[PDB]
Amino acid sequence: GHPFVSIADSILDNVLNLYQTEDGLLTETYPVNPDQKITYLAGNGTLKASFLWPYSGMMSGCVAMYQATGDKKYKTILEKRILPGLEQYWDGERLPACYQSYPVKYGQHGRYYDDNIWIALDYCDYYRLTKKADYLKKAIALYEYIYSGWSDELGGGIFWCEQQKEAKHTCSNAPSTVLGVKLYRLTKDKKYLNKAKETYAWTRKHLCDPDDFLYWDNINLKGKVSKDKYAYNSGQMIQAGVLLYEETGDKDYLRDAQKTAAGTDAFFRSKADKKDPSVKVHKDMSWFNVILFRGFKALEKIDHNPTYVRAMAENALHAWRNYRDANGLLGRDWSGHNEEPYKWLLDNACLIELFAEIEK
Repeated sequence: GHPFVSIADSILDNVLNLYQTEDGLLTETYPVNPDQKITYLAGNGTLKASFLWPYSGMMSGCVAMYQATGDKKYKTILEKRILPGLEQYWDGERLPACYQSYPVKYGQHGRYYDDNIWIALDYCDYYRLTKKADYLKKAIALYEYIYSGWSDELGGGIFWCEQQKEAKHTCSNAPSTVLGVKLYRLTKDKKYLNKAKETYAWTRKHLCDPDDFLYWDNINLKGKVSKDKYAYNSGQMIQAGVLLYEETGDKDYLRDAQKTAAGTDAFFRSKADKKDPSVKVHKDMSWFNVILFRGFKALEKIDHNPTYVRAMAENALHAWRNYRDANGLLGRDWSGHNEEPYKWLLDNACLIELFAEIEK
């Protein structure tokens, strides 16, 4: 069943009301910070919209809600509001064409290979739900751009930022593997399955820590590995492993997924909760946890181990009941320890997908 769809529905309507701009976009935060700083870009005046990354969480949420409920309300929100808003980021001037990080009416802005993977993944899922030709075409066109980010440097792998090609990242290779499997299922073209297998093998060899089965962040062109461990990176390799096991029957992919998942739960579900210090909470930001939930939920369907999905769903519901602000919005920390007066769009948009995905 879908016990928390009412919560996900409430967040969607509240975010749309509070964050909407007159030109059909969404602000970076609520309330707006006049001195807004953006710390997540590679390496001007006032901001008038959000960047692509937080905006994209609205598409994952709306698609998840349409999948969970079948309610045309969510199809209408995507067709009339979210997808026309997303088009304001489409840069067809620099090639291959893709969605750039900030609206095109504000000039040229950085283009990220990974931003385009998350959108291509939602286009795959939304095409499966509607059969509208345009969505499959967008997903195939986006894949071509994503793979224009691949090179033989370091034996393979995809870059992160098209304008600053300095390293090959787990965040640009692990969801790329998931994307390949999804495109193989929709088109039956073996080229997608072969590239998914090759991208997975490259990432496992160079970016998986052999001591704990957790994924490192990236490897630069000089061969230096950045060993920072984030929940979404291990989470996408769990989902990639499960999907590749479903496609090949090769148990090594399942075994990888189970080892990374056990190591992930032990390492990330380690932060003391504010209200009840005896409860362990996922330490990473809200959106990284929602991406990890895709991997845990995928594995649970195979092995029926509910440990990881139950514990994270409990963490999110606890935060929902206790740490919302006056505007009914949440910050990035589900342990409730960090006060954020200006609530990031993504910290709330990601909850629409999460509460739509909890099945209990």
